[PDB]
Amino acid sequence: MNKIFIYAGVRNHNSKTLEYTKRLSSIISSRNNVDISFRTPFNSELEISNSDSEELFKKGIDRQSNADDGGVIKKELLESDIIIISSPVYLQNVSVDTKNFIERIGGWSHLFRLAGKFVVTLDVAESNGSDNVSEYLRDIFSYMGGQILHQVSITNSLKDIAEAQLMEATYKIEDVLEGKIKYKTTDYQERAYQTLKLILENYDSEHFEKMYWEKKRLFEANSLEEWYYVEN
Amino acid sequence: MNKIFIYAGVRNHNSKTLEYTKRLSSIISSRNNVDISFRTPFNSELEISNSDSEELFKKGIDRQSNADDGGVIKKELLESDIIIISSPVYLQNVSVDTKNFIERIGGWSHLFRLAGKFVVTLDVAESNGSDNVSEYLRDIFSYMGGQILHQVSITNSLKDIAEAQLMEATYKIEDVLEGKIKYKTTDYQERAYQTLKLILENYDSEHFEKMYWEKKRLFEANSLEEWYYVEN
Repeated sequence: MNKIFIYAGVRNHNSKTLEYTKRLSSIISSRNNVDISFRTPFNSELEISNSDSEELFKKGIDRQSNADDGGVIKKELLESDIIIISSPVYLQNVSVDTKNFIERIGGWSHLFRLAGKFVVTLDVAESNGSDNVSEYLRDIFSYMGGQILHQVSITNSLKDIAEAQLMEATYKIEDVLEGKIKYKTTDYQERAYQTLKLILENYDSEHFEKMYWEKKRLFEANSLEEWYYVEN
Repeated sequence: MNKIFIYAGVRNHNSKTLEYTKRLSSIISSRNNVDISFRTPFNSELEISNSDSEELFKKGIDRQSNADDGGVIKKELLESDIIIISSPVYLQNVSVDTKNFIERIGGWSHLFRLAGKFVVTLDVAESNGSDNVSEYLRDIFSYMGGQILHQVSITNSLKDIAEAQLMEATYKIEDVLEGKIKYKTTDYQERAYQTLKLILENYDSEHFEKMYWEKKRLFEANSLEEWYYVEN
């Protein structure tokens, strides 16, 4: 059955971002039959990332996931068809917890584990101020392989269109639930794929990322999109 | 005597960012007689910011600093002459702890409490990619009133210039220690000051920020720089 994973990087219990994220979830579940896993720092524990690049990419070792909810969160992410990530926009950047969520899955940076998944982002600002949060979330999740289905940026100054914005996001999601949209890569993703291929190909046979690419047959494919449909 | 506050948003003890920040501190101390306070997530406790904008800005309510090291950090920042902020560049953004440090002093967003202080930023990327971390740190600390004295962005490439970069930062810092450089505002800061004045002007007579501006005489000044020199 259609599975949606939602993570809201919120720490303020009176969070407006949380309110809008719950509203979006409610709209989706009321109109469609789907399995939603809604996670936040209030119902999940993700210790602050303390990984080392060397061990992480070279050996693929995660010293924290088996200590908190990192393991279950990663599992739900991979099992999901649609991923919704929401973050407050405080001081023109993502929240501490949103950055932590991203760092905790940083070990997947060069593995395209989100390929085939549709990502919807929601960022909420209480004073606007021209930020590039939506662009940042787009870059991170697309580089990880996800297709950026839709992005919603809400502002308190334009809170009157928030409802319309959430309904629009729901419409985009329904297209996926109804099978009207299929996973397609962007040029940004294909270039990242070709770039990583050349680099990893030269790595040692014992390198974790290289072994992963060989096991998943990422080297043989002609493109990331082809790889997804031909072998995945 | 002269005081320097340093905060490195690092979670891994083998952090290259920590190594370079310690190196910069060592260089300065080996050439100058100053009081340096070096803080990190290892020796300082800063719970993830959970503030609510309404309560924070309208009533000045902060339910965290008097629970951890936030209070002492704020005190040291205000008594310091120079502030050094360092952050690893992971996933093209500041670290979780650097964003947290920034959010924990977010209550000062519209108060220019860093006016008169000189800020040096250090960001370190273990990969040679693209990011706007230095620009982000510049904007945040400048808006808070600090003068961006110098910025160092270290990147792991074929040409190692890290040492030269840190020495260059040391020379800038020494010019302040010797009193050769005095606090001067930028157009960006003066524009922010005039913009805020008009906004807070219409706020409620009991609004925490409006009252700060009234009691501090920020309203009866012609510019932020004038305010600093006439009052402070």
